[PDB]
Order: sequence, then C-alpha cells, then structure tokens
Amino acid sequence: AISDADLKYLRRCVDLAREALDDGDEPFGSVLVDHTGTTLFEDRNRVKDGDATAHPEFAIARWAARHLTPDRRARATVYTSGEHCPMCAAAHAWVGLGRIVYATSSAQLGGWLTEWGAQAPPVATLPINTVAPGVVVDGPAEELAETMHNLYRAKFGR
Amino acid sequence: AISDADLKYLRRCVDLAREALDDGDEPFGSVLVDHTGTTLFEDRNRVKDGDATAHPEFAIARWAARHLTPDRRARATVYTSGEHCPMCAAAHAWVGLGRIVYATSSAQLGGWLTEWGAQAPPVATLPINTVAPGVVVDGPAEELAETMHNLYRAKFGR
Ligand SMILES: Nc1nc(N)nc(-c2ccccc2)n1
Ligand SMILES: Nc1nc(N)nc(-c2ccccc2)n1
Ligand SMILES: [Zn+2]
Ligand SMILES: [Zn+2]
Repeated sequence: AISDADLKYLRRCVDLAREALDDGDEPFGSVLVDHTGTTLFEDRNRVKDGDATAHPEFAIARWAARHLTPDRRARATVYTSGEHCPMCAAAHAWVGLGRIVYATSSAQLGGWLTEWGAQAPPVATLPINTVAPGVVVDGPAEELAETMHNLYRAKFGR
Repeated sequence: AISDADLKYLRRCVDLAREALDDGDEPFGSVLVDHTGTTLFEDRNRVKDGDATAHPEFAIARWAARHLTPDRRARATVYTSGEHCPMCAAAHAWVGLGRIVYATSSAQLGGWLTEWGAQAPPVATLPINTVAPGVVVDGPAEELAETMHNLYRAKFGR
C-alpha cells in the first residue's frame, strides 16, 4: 500500500481539491515536496476564469523549472489528488521532475464519469507512464477513494 | 487534405522554426489562424532559458483561452512544423481549439533523433489523437519533409 508519510501529503491534496471546489473550481489539488520533506509549492485547479489548462501539476512543473536545479527537481516528489492528465504528465517529464504519487487514478476518474452518465474529458485518460515512460509513479490510495468519488461526483456527476 | 493555403501556413511555421534555431532555440514553429483566415498568433520554441515546456502550441492554447471565445476557438486552425507533443495536444483539446495541420509527424522526428543517437524526448511520441481523440488532424506534408529534416539536423544532429 501507500506509505504513511505519502498518505499525509495526499490528504493535503484532497484539502486543496476541496478549497478549489469551494471557490467554484474543479476538485484537483497538488503539492511539490523536496527530498528533505519540505513543501515547496501547493496549488489547485484554477479553470473558472476560462482557461481549462489551469492545472496545479502544470503550475508545479513550470515553478520547478524556474526555481529548482535539475538535480533538485529529479529528487522532488509531486503529490496529486488525481493522476496527471496527459498535459501535466508530459510537462512533468519535460522539466525532469521525480516521483509522482496520486490518490486516485485516471482509470478511477474515467470509470466514475461513465457511471454517472457524464461526458469524458476532451483528453484521453492515459496513465502517466503512457505519456512519460520514465517517471516513477505510485498510487492510488485506497483510503481516499470514497472521498474523491464524492468530490468528483459533486462537481461532475450532477 | 492539405490545401495550397494549408501549405502556405506550414511554410510560415518552417520560417518560425528557423527563427528559433537562429536565436539559439529549437526548431519548432506554430501559427494560430482564425476561421476568417486572419493569423491571430505566431510563436516558436523558447526553451533555451531553461523551461523545457516553452512550446509554441502550448502558448497558442493559453493565448486562445485568454483572447478568444469558445466559439472562435472551435473554428480556429493550428498549424505546426512538428506534430504536437502530448503536452501540447492535450492543451489544445482542453481549450477546445479546432483542426491541427502539421508538416512533420512526431514519428518522423523520433526516427531522425534515433538515427543521430540523440537523446529521445522524455515524453512518448504519441500521435495527437491518442491524446486528444476528438481533434481533427491533417499531416504530414511530404513537400516539407526534407526541409524539416535539415532544420532538425542543425539542432539535433551529431
Ligand atoms: N487537473 C485536472 N483537471 C481536470 N478537469 N481534469 C483532469 C484530468 C486528469 C487526468 C485525466 C483527465 C483529466 N485534471
Ligand atoms: N515543440 C517541441 N519541442 C520539442 N523539443 N519537442 C517537441 C516534441 C513534439 C512531439 C513529440 C515529442 C517532442 N515539440
Ligand atoms: Zn492536467
Ligand atoms: Zn509540445
């Protein structure tokens, strides 16, 4: 299963996804943590002003390219409530970030959308390693499945 | 179906790729065209200052989300010298842009890189529609294969 320390940062990601929903946005949150265990950057979706590319994982990738050396990026971890879409997985790989840990997979998300009769996203729900074959990926976290099911249903399952 | 008009925009993308090469960057160029035929935005790779996500197709997607209505985006066309990487294909789909026309495929680039012993991209060379299933895609343009091979050789040959 997932480490206890990893699960604590995933719970922070879920809290960020809840912040996003409560601000009229989509429930996706992500945290960048360095190899010392220091949180460097936290973000959530910001698509409500009209830019559907406003994903936290992408913001993290550009922040890392700006602020961190290649060595430091490679040793950092990105935690996310939901597995990176292909945009974000590719951006992560381009900048040379390290491990990804997700609470819920894109397989879970896509399966729930179809359960609810909801439209699929306009991007295929490709696993990270289809897009970015070298990235170390862990998840999902069983303890957080129900919570994320309920967040996603609130936004996308009406 | 690559019309004479399409080839003209592709040639402009080649010119933008060469601008990038001559500025110390990588030879990738892209143009956003309104359905009325007006060029809206032009760009090329800007990765030399350390951000490997600085691709023109991505810049086009974010510019389009900032400046164009959804209806205008849907009717716009993106031309590119090189087929979108997954990052850029996904961004295009997220913002709801229209048709993509490319001069050279990402399979062609990948094959040329391998022949040079150049470092493969850390992203898979997925065709656009693997990432963005609903996007209308045309390309490659045989007339521009050699020209692009030569530009790529200038940057990545060894
Ligand atoms: N951050 C984010 N926002 C949305 N709306 N969807 C996604 C997503 C993640 C993986 C696959 C497909 C969509 N990611
Ligand atoms: N714009 C661009 N820049 C680079 N360095 N590589 C690409 C690329 C396109 C398709 C697949 C893989 C890389 N695109
Ligand atoms: Zn994303
Ligand atoms: Zn790209």
